[PDB]
Amino acid sequence: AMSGPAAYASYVVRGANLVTAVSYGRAMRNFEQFMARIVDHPNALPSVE
Amino acid sequence: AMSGPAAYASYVVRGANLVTAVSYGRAMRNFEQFMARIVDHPNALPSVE
Repeated sequence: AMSGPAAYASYVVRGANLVTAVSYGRAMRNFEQFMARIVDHPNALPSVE
Repeated sequence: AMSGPAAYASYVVRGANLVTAVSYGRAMRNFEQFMARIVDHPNALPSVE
C-alpha cells in the first residue's frame, strides 16, 4: 500500500500571461518564478537546492 | 514663425517589456497602455476621442 496525491495541478493564464498569450506565441508556466529572475532578483547562479 | 517640440520622446524596454524581450522576439509599445485594454477595461469600443 502506497501514497501520493489525490488531485491534479491547475494551470491558469490569469494575469499578464494572457497579454503575452493573445498577441504573440504564448505565455509562461512559472511566470512569477520567471519574473523573479530577470527583473526582481537578477544575477543569481543556478543552484539546485 | 512657428512653435513646436524641443526634445525627442523616450522608448525604454524597462519593466515587463524586458520580460517578454528576453524570451520572445518582440516587445510592446507601452505594455501598460496595452495591458489596460485587455485585462483592466475589456470590450471597450474603439473611439477616436
